[PDB]
Amino acid sequence: KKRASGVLMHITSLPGDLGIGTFGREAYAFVDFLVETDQKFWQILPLTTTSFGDSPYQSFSAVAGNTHLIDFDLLTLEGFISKDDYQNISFGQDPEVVDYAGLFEKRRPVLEKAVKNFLKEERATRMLSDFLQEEKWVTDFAEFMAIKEHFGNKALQEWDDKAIIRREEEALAGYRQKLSEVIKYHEVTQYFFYKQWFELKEYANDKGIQIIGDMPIYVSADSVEVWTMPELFKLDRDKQPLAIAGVPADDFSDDGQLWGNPIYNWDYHKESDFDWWIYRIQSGVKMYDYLRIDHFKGFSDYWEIRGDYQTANDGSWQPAPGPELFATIKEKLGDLPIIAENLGYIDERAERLLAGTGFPGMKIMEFGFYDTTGNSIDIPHNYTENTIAYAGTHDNEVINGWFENLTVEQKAYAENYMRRLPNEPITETVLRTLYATVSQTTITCMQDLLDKPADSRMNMPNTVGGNWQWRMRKEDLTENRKAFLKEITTIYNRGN
Ligand SMILES: C[C@H]1O[C@H](O[C@H]2[C@H](O)[C@@H](O)[C@@H](O)O[C@@H]2CO)[C@H](O)[C@@H](O)[C@@H]1N[C@H]1C=C(CO)[C@@H](O)[C@H](O)[C@H]1O
Ligand SMILES: C[C@H]1O[C@H](O[C@H]2[C@H](O)[C@@H](O)CO[C@@H]2CO)[C@H](O)[C@@H](O)[C@@H]1N[C@H]1C=C(CO)[C@@H](O)[C@H](O)[C@H]1O
Repeated sequence: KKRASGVLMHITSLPGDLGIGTFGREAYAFVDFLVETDQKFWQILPLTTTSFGDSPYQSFSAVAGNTHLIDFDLLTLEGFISKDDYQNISFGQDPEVVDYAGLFEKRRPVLEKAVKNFLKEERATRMLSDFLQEEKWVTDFAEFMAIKEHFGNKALQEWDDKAIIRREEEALAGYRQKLSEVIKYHEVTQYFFYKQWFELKEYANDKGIQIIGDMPIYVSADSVEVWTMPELFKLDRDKQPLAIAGVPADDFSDDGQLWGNPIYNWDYHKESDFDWWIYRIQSGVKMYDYLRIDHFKGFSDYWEIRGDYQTANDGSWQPAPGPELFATIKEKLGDLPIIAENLGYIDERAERLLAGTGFPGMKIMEFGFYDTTGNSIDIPHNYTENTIAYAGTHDNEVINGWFENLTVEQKAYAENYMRRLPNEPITETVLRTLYATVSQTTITCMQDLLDKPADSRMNMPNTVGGNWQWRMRKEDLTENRKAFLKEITTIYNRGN
C-alpha cells in the first residue's frame, strides 16, 4: 500500500493579524508549503464551535462552524466589509498565543457589519436559502445561539423560560419572531464559514493535499442536539445530564479525566437504526477527505460518571453497540476513509471493533519508550502498515517536552534505540525514526518540525488553563525546516 505523510496543525495555529488562524491567505500558503515538501495530508482539529475553555470537543453543535476562523480579508475582497473595519483592532498581545478571552468580543461588530451588507445584496436571500437546503441543520442551531445570547450566554440547562427549554411550539414561534434578526445573523455566519472552508478544501484537493478532519465522539450538554433531540441522551425533564462522560485513572497518573459531556442512550440509537450517527459520518466524509473518529474506545465501552460525583473515578464501564453501528455505516454508506483513534483502555472488545472495521488505528511513539524492555506496543518495531503513526498528538507533550521528563536511563535508552547523532536536536532524531516505520502514514506535529519548547503543547488533558493557544510565527518556517521535512519524506519513501 502507498506510503505517505502529513502535518498536524489546526487552523487556529496559522499566523495572521486577526489574533487567530483563519481560512485566509496563510491557509493557502500552508497548502503551498505542504506541496513544496511533497506531503499528502493536513490533519486539523475539529472545526466546531467552542465554549469557555476553548475546547472544540465540547461544542454547541456537532456540525456548526467555529466562527472565529472566518477571514476578514476574504470578506473584504467580497464587497461586504472594508478594512478600515478591522485594521488595527488588535486581537491579542503575543503573536504565538491566542487570546480567546474577548476575541469573540472583538469579532462581533465586524461579522455583524458583513452580515448586514451581505443581506442587502439583491441575490442575497436566494444564495442563503440555496445554502440552507444543503445544510438543513443550520436554522435551528441559529435559533439555539440566538436564545443563548438572549439569556446572556447562559447554558441551556440554566435558561429562565422552561417552556423554551423543552421547545413548546407556542414559545418557539414567539422566540423565532421576537429574535428573527439575530437568528439570520448566525445563519449567515454559517454560510460564510462553509463558503470559505470549501474554497480552502478545494484548493487543497486540487493540489493533491488531503484533509484529515476530527469528529468529537461527544457533544457538550450545552448543545442544539440536547435541545432538539434529547432522546439521544440520558437526561431528565429539565434536560440535565443523568451521567457525564470521562475516563478513569490509568497507571501513569492517578486521578483520571472528567469531561462533562452528556452520555448516549445507546439503546435509542440501536432502535433508531443509528440515524443520527449515519448523518454525522455522512457530513464528516463531505466535510473532509479522511475522517478521524476521536475516542474509538467509546464505541466498545465508555466510562460513565454518575451525578453526585466527587472525582471521575466514580463511574463504570458501560457497553456501547459498536459492531452494529459500524455494520450499519458500512451497509448504508459504503466503506469510508475513517481512521480510528484507539488510544487507552484497550481490551479485546476494542481490538475486535478495529479488526471488524479494517480502519487504521493509531501509534503514539511517545508512549513507547517508558518501558526500556522494548515491549511497549507503541515502540516502532511493533507497528504494522495499517496504522497512522504520530510522534505525539495534540494531547501529548511536544517532543522537546516529552524528552525532559524521562528517566535518564529512559533517555539513554531512547538515544540508543533511535541512533541520535551527537550535536543533533532530538526532534529531528525522533522524526527520522517515526518516518522510518512501516506505517502507511506518519504525521508530524508542526510544533516539533520547528523544534518548539514545552510551552507549545496544544492540549494538556484534564485542565482548563492555557490550552489551544499555540500559534506559529511565519518567521519560524525557515527554508531549513522545510528542507528537513522534504528530506525525511524522500529518504523514507513517502512522497506526494
Ligand atoms: C492517550 C492515553 O494515554 C494513557 O493511557 C494508556 C495508553 O494510551 C496505552 O496505549 C498504554 O500505554 O497504557 C497507558 C496508561 O498509562 C492515559 O491513561 C489515557 O487516559 C490516555 N487516553 C485518554 C486521552 C484521550 C485524548 O485523545 C482520549 O483519546 C483517550 O480516549 C482517553 O482514554
Ligand atoms: C471537552 C474536553 O476535551 C478534551 O477531551 C477530549 C480529548 O482531548 C479528545 O482527544 C477526545 O475527546 C475528548 C472529549 O470528547 C479535554 O482533555 C478535556 O479536558 C475537555 N473538558 C474540559 C472542559 C470542561 C468544561 O466544563 C470541564 O468540565 C472538563 O473537566 C475539562 O477537562
